[PDB]
Amino acid sequence: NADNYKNVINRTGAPQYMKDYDYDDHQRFNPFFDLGAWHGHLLPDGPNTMGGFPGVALLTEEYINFMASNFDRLTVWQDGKKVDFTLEAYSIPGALVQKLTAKDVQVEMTLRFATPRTSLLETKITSNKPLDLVWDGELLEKLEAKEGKPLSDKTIAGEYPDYQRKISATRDGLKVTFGKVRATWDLLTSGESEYQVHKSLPVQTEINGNRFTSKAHINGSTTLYTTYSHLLTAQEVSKEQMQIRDILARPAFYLTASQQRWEEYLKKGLTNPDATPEQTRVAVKAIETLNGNWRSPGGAVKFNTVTPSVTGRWFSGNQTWPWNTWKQAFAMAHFNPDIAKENIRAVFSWQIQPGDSVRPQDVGFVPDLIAWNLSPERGGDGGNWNERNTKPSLAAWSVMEVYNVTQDKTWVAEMYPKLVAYHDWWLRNRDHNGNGVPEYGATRDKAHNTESGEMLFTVKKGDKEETQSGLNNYARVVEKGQYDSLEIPAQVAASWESGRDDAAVFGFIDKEQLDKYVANGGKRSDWTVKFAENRSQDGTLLGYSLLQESVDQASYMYSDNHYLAEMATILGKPEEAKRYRQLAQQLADYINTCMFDPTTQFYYDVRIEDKPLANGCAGKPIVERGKGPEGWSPLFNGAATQANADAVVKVMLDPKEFNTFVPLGTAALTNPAFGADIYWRGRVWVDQFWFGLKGMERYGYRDDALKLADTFFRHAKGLTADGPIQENYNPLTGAQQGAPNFSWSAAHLYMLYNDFFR
Ligand SMILES: OC[C@H]1O[C@@H](O[C@H]2[C@H](O)[C@@H](O)[C@@H](O)O[C@@H]2CO)[C@H](O)[C@@H](O)[C@H]1O
Ligand SMILES: [Ca+2]
Ligand SMILES: [Mg+2]
Ligand SMILES: [Mg+2]
Repeated sequence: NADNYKNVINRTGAPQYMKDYDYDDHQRFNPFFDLGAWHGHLLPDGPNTMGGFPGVALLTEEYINFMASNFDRLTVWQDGKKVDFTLEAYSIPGALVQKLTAKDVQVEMTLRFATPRTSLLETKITSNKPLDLVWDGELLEKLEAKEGKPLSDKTIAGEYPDYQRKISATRDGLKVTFGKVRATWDLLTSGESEYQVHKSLPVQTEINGNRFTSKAHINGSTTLYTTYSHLLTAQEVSKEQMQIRDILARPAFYLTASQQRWEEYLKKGLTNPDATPEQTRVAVKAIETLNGNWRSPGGAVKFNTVTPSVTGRWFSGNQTWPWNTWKQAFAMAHFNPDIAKENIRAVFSWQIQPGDSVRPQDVGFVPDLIAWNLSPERGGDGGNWNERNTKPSLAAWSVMEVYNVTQDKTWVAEMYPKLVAYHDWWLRNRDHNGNGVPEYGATRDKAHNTESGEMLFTVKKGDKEETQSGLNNYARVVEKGQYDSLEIPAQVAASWESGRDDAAVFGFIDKEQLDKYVANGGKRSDWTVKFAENRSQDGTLLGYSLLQESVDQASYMYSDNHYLAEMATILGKPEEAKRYRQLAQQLADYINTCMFDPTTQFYYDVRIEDKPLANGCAGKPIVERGKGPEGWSPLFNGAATQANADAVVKVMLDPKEFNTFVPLGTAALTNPAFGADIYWRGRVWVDQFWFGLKGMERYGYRDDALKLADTFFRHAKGLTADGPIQENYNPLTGAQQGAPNFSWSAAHLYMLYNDFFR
């Protein structure tokens, strides 16, 4: 029953700016989106907005932008007297509801989504008398504010002179048309996009600049239906008309469709009724959040996908990342498997294929960021599309969870080959020393190297920034140490490839931190990163590797290999199954032999040193750069021996290391590069926390995992309030940072509800 969970997130708001941002540039209100639609709605905040759902949020290809404060807001007149209504408004999973109550007239408005482009409003009017209905709307004028305060006096029309918004009428409603705007970071339209309003009765619409007023007379009680459609191309506009007509012909079919779909999400999803009411509401919040970030096919992305946040400054539209998808799809397999499947298809739909025009050397590669608009390199004008790096190998894990739920063999058959191609890419383009253990690295890209193939880097000394190129040059510079710091685009890309941007283990340490490290008796050379080019015997530059093998990716590949073997077995490929099991076993051996340090009782990346060690390992574990969440990856993924897991868990539970106010953060308190304000050098993310708890359970420490989950529930700020889900937490204070409505936080909070709030 969706009605048991009213207002889990605050969805009220009356936007006054196209960009009505919070402190960190995210839209500061939380509109309701469903069915992968490309528009969203808010609840009225009071008398000024009652009668409508203010703040039509448009997803303009890659960004969320508000269109209007009031739009299609109802006012009711009875014999020339304006009805003064009492307002009650709330959200439930799958709907917005607004009730307007007066003596002689009552209105109940229920807003649900009907198609991937269309929301449906039921306006149920009860009256003992005929009434005159007036709907009004006005497009926004002002561009941008922060925390409700204008950032400039720019106007929408001033900033985007080609936008040239215009309202037009039809017999059953109205529409807004939009000119072509290609503002790479702000506002992207085709020139054919429209926002259409159609109703189940004729209305008389007048237009005055960027305002409208529509009228209708009714003889008494009636239920009216209204469709709202954001359509992004001429082809979408044409296709949606038949759906709109069907919706207005049989609105009950669509309302029931949405009611039933949401009853199923909650029935399948809420499988821990012994959780506390507050814990259950957190799960419901997570479900609402995940489904709201789902987007239907659009532009270059021909599948339903899920983005990190529909309200996010840089996460909105249909911008899609691989390891976000793997995590989200894993969680959503347990309540919305149809879309989990789609999301996985969306990512792999842009896997690099043989003969690729841009990077034929990268067959099997999965781009880091795909979106509506292709990059200039692929013939589009998209500024977000990114092929500098991929993300870690969690794909097979998510594919197999969708199979576990659906038991659909056709699914395994379609994904298996894409998973294999991805695996093969790692081993061709990210294994410099040919030992079957991957490195993180960087593709051949304008960001990383010259046209002729020389790696870029910048030397900084005082106020000087000296851009340079060439690996030979880089090696000479670092041996010599004549600089204050270095900026290396390939290093940044390697950290992005791990998903842990600017993490300590990849050589990221601030000047003060490094100075303290050296003062304490460490060497500056302990933090220098080395690189190698990966080149085929025929001269083709494949990319760059960090001369470092990372324990998380080794562990993820280990489990990925075992899932591949499970898929091969299901598909009657016994030899391929054997090969993946054997590859998995070798990775476990390497992880335990090379990446485990018995002295500090933890796992670490290893260097690829000039010569291998006596035990065959590429180099020693990088104990100097401190402990991080990669250290429990061998537990999560099942690579660790029991003895090694025993050791790791002791460190996890040590308040000196990871057992902080909010525990299991992204660097131990003992890590020389730790900061409680640094995203991937101390802050706690829900994915890495849950990976830790699952790792603990896998090796016999479930009871300890339950205690850490309880500590998280008590100390993570905002968890039981009605605010949107964010990205991470301060490990010392529990304070939140990051984009609101963040998908993988929602994913892993949901799985924490499922697995560890018990
Ligand atoms: O561009 C690919 C990288 O994007 C990063 O995500 C955000 C980033 O957090 C934000 O600060 C801003 O720069 O936009 C980016 C998306 O374009 C990822 O964290 C990084 O790993 C890469 O995927
Ligand atoms: Ca290697
Ligand atoms: Mg019970
Ligand atoms: Mg670009």
